[PDB]
Amino acid sequence: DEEEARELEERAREAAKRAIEAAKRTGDPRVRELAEELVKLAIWAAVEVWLDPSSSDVNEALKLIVEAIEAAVRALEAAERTGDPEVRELARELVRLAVEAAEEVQRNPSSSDVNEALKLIVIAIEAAVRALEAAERTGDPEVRELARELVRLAVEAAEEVQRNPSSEEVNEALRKIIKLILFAVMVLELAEEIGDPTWREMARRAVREAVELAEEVQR
Amino acid sequence: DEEEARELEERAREAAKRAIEAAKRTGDPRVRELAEELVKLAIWAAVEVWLDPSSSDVNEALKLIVEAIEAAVRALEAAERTGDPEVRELARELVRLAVEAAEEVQRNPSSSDVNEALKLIVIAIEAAVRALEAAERTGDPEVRELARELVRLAVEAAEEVQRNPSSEEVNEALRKIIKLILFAVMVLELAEEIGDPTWREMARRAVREAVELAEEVQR
Amino acid sequence: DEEEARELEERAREAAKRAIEAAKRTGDPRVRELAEELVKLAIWAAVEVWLDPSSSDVNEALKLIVEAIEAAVRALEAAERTGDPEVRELARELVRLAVEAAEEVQRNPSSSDVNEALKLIVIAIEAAVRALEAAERTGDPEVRELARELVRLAVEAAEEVQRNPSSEEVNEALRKIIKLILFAVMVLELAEEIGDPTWREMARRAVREAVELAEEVQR
Amino acid sequence: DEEEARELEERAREAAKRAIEAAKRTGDPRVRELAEELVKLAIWAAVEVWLDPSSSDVNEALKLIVEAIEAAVRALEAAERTGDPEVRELARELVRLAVEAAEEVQRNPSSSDVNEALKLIVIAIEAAVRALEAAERTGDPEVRELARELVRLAVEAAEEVQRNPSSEEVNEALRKIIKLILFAVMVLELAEEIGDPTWREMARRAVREAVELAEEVQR
Amino acid sequence: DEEEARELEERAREAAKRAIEAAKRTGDPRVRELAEELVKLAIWAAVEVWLDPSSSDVNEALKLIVEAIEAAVRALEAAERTGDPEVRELARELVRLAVEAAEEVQRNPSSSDVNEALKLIVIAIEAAVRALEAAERTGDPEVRELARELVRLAVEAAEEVQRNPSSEEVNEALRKIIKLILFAVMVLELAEEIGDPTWREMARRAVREAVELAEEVQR
Amino acid sequence: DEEEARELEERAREAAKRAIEAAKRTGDPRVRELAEELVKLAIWAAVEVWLDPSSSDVNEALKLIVEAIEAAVRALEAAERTGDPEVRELARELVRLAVEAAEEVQRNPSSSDVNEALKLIVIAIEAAVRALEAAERTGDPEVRELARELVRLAVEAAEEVQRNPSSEEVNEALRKIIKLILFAVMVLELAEEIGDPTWREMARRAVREAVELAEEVQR
Repeated sequence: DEEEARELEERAREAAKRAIEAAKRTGDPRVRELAEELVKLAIWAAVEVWLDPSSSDVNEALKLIVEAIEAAVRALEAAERTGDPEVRELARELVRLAVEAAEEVQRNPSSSDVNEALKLIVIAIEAAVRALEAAERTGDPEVRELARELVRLAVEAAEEVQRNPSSEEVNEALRKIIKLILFAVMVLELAEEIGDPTWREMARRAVREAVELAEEVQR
Repeated sequence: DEEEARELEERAREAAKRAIEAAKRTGDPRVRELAEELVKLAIWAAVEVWLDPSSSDVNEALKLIVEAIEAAVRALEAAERTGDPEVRELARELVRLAVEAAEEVQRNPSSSDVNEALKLIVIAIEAAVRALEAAERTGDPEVRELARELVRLAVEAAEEVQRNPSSEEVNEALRKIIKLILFAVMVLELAEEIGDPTWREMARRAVREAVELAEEVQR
Repeated sequence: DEEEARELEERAREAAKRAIEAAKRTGDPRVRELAEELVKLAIWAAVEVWLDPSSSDVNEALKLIVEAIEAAVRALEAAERTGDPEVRELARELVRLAVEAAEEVQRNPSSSDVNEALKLIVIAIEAAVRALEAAERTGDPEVRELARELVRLAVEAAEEVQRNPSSEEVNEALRKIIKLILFAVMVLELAEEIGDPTWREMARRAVREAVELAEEVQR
Repeated sequence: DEEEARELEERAREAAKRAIEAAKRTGDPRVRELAEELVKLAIWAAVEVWLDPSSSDVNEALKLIVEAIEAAVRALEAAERTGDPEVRELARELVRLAVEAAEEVQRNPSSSDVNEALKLIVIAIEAAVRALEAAERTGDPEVRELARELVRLAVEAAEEVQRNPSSEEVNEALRKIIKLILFAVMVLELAEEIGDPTWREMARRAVREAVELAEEVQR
Repeated sequence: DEEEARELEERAREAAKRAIEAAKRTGDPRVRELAEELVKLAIWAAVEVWLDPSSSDVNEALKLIVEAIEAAVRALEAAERTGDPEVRELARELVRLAVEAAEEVQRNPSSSDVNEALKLIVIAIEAAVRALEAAERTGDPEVRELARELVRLAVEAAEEVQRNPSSEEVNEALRKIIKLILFAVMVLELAEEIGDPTWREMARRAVREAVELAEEVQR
Repeated sequence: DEEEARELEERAREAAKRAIEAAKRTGDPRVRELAEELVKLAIWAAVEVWLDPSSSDVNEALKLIVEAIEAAVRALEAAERTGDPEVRELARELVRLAVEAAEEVQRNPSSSDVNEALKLIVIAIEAAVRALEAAERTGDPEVRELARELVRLAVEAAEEVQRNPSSEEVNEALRKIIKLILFAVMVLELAEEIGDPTWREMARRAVREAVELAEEVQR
């Protein structure tokens, strides 16, 4: 499968290049260390993919990893694009969660629960970046505070799923949280597409239910 | 199956957008609440489809659901397009039946009888909307009263199938009812295509048999 | 198999439309009742095909049925096209046999013998219509009386196969009859293609053998 | 397999048409009776193919039969094209052997030995017609007498294989005879392609061996 | 597999035609007898292929045989093209070995060892013809004497493999001989492509090792 | 699989031709002997591939071998292209390791460990040539000394894997070494693509860790 191999490889290279560009752009020591901790596992992906072609477990690990990296760099980029301190530190810790999970993957390529944990975290990151993009496109204060709210939700849920791979019940609660966050961001996108704030209020109801849930999920 | 995944997803998005457009158009609190109760399960479809790609039961549930939604929005739309109070409230309760069944689906993705119940209700809704379109195209009073008649039949049959998923005998009677309704609407379409009222009288005979049946099916 | 589904559906619709056109054209109460008894099972085919897609027994029943209908409408059409009373009543009872068999099918979708009986009757009808078309193209008196003769044979054979699905021996005799009729109509077509009456005399010998056989097949 | 069905059917029709054309052309009562005995089984092929589509044994019988017919009509045609009495009666009895074998096939569609017997006879007929065509193209007296010789061989071998389907030893001897005849006609074609009579003498040696063999094969 | 059948058949015909052309060209009684002994088995290939299509053992025998024939005619052709007596008689006995092996094949179509023996001999013949072509293209005396040398090797190895199909040890020694000959001719072709005699000396070393081996392989 | 066969064959021929060109270009007795020891196994690959087509183990051995050869000739070429004595002797012994492993392969086509050893050595060679190309493109002194460093690493690792095919622990340590070398060369390429020396310092850290590891791997 040299075609898929080279495809994944170029994806990894593109991820790393975009990460390094963003890091140079920000001129921030923290973002710098983050981008380095990211490009490292990107290049390690490339190496592992190379040495042993046509091996399915390894290939599966590699594709999911490079996907996570694309997500995280999108997140870092849009974060600095917004420029708001609160959301900036939020997304920074978010991408940190991403790279920590990916590191746990690179240490263990056949532990199912950590694979699924990275999956969930990738989804949460895509959710947060969708929300931030929507907020930027509308440029609406209430939309912005709601985006901060659900990004808080996303980072807290990802933190919790990162802490313990175990605990069925906590796992299901976190899965439901992620579902609610995705729901909120989708309905926000739709409300933006029609330009109606009433469904934005519906979304506010949805995320209010979500955060009330997450509160008890903390314990 | 990312191709089918994205296809279903865009279908769900298009359904929700058309629903919201119709709701804004009508400016009716009732239709508003209906469209909201609809777009909710549409977006929930999108989320569930996303989180777990390539899982067949979930995919099967999602496609059938978005089909039901397309049907219901067509129904709501053509209903307000006609403007007649009787048929308007009729189609409104019809789409309510649709969304209640779909909700029961979203609560349970592997109960066969409720899957088949939604199937039947979708069919009945397609039947009713076909009848209303035919009536609109001909613009004939007798055609209109017959359309009201078989729409009454459709809503009553759907109500009954919604009430109990069980009871083989009631199930078969309702299935036969739906078959007769489809038969009537097809033969009406044909009579419209040739412009002959004699086969409209044949259709009247058919639906008369159908409603006489449904009467005893009530008990 | 939505492609084959829609194909069969449009075939059924086209059959019904052509039937209704022919019935309007003839202005004959008998042909009218026949066309109605036909369009009914055509539309019932459409309904049954719809409700349960991708179910093989039902699909098999539907395709064979719509084929029978195409055959019968061709037969009714060419019959009134010829205008001769004898052959007209003949073909009328022929299409009646067709629709009676099709009705027996719609009542029972998994009885093999009646499936095969409809098959044979469809074949006989195609044979008769081929013979009538050939006679019309040549416009030859002897050809016309021979066509009447073998159409008599066809209607009698179809009547007998309709009477009893059972009785191996009568079944084989009727099958041989149908084979001989097809043979006669083919060799007549060929003789027409070359314009030689000598092979028409050979065909006369063939059908003479056929009718002598059918005589004892009556008992 | 409607495509292959219609293909075989048109092949049968074309065979019969060419046969009838040739028969009309010759104006010979004998050739007339032959062409009739041929077109009969051609049309019977068409019928049997029709009634029971997608049945492999029947299909296999039909294709082989129509192939035999194409061969025999080619043989009858080229025979009358040459005009020499000896070879004319020879090829006439040849095609008679062909149609007798084909009749035995139409009576029994699953007797292997008669299938193989028709196969061998078809091959022998193709051989004889190849030889006659080659002789016609060269227009050489010695070539013509050699063609008469190996056609005698072919008709005698076909007669013998027609007599008894059994007798392994006689079967193998006849198979070897057919092989030698094919060999002779091929090497004659080649010698014709280069225009060298020396290899014609080699072919004469080959057929001399062949006929010496056939002599003892008679007993 | 009528496509592959006709392909093999035309290949056989082309082989025979080229052989006969070469034989006519040389005007040599010996080459004449050789070409005849060749065209015979070519045409016999065609016959056997014909009578029993889609039979794998026979097909396998036929393709390998026609390949051997193509090789041998190439060899005879290039031999007379060179015009040197020594190599001429050499290649003549070479093609004689080829046709003797092919005859043994036509007598026995399922003896594995003789199949492999023909395989090896075909390879050796391709080797010799490659060497002769290379020598002709360079037109170098030392290249010519080396070509004579390795052609001697090839004919001796082929003679030995023809003598006994058995004897694992002699078989492996002959296989190694053929490998060394192929190696020498390839490295000679390469040296010719770059125009460097140093690798020609390397090739001389290779073939010297080869012939020293073959010496003891004689006993 | 004649297509893949001819593909591999032409690959082998192209490898040998490029090798001989490079050897002629350098005019160095050592490089000359190396290129000869290389072209020998290239041509032996071609022979073995030829004699036994469609045999998977042999085919697998052949493709991997010709890949190794392409790598080694690239290495020899770029080495003489750089012109630095240290790296020149380094790459020379490198390609010597390559050809020794390939020879061990040609002696044994089904020993797994030596297959994997050649695999690793091929990877290391591709790594070294990537590093040398990168250094040439940047033309940076520090880059050049780092390239010399990791090439030392590569040659030492390849030497060790060549020594013993056994010893799981030494095998895993060498595999990790190769991974680190690939990592370093990739991150160097990236740093070159962006023109930033900071990630070059990161690469220096990586290779420093690598060489500290290799030190203890020596014992």
